[PDB]
Amino acid sequence: KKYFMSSVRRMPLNRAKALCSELQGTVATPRNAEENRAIQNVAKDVAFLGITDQRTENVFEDLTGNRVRYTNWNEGEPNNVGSGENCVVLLTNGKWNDVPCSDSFLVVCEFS
Amino acid sequence: KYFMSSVRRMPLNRAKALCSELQGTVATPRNAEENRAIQNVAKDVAFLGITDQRTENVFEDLTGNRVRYTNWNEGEPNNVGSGENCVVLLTNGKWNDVPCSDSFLVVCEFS
Ligand SMILES: CC(=O)N[C@@H]1[C@@H](O)[C@H](O)[C@@H](CO)O[C@@H]1O
Ligand SMILES: CC(=O)N[C@@H]1[C@@H](O)[C@H](O)[C@@H](CO)O[C@@H]1O
Ligand SMILES: [Ca+2]
Ligand SMILES: [Ca+2]
Ligand SMILES: [Ca+2]
Ligand SMILES: [Ca+2]
Ligand SMILES: [Cl-]
Repeated sequence: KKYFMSSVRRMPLNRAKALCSELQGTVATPRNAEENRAIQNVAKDVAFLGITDQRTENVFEDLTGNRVRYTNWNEGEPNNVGSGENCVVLLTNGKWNDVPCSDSFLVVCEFS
Repeated sequence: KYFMSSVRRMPLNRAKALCSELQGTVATPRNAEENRAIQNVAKDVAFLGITDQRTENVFEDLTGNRVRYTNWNEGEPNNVGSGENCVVLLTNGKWNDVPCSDSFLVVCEFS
């Protein structure tokens, strides 16, 4: 099964990736509602998920370049505000928001 | 308990920070079964969450709890050099006390 653990500090996506990879895990990517809720259970605040549309705008992929199927976007999202929001966070209500990859948030790592 | 190993080596202070970052602690085997599980996740010598820093030759976990199960390599713990207050699990599963300032892999433990 997948196990999810939340970080204590906030950091941008690249650091988030490095943290999870240090323990041979990856940034959490919910594949269904059950997993999305499991990630919610561990994230005490807005947290990064391992999904981006960095390759092609509005085409969301997990960190291994695999296009995602399940999505749980907050109403009005993804909106790619300003100079661009190509990373994704899980809001405190479980819904998703696209945000700048350079912004800092807690990170939830996934292991199995 | 879930056990995860780091890929890079680092001293105990940094090992503790890493496990603590994800709300876990440096792995402390409480029996032979956990010892084997940790050995298997670690691909090389790795730190355990046990030290005798507070009191020499009194080994306890990172929360002050004295350890009951031990699996010391023959001749250990020996506190050689200028002192060895940290502990590593060798590639054969036995333990060796080493300087806390030295760098090894780290196996983190989560509940
Ligand atoms: C940096 C950041 O979190 N910006 C968010 C944006 O992503 C979101 O789409 C918008 C509408 O809810 O609110 C904020 O502007
Ligand atoms: C720094 C280090 O790993 N020293 C070890 C010491 O801990 C161990 O007791 C001894 C056993 O032969 O070998 C080495 O000297
Ligand atoms: Ca985008
Ligand atoms: Ca947005
Ligand atoms: Ca000692
Ligand atoms: Ca020794
Ligand atoms: Cl020491």
